[PDB]
Amino acid sequence: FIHHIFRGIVHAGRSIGRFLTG
Repeated sequence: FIHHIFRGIVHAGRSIGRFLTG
């Protein structure tokens, strides 16, 4: 549960950068 939340944050960050990049 706790570890899952941390992993979700990392994936969300990459997704945000992907849209910003292109």
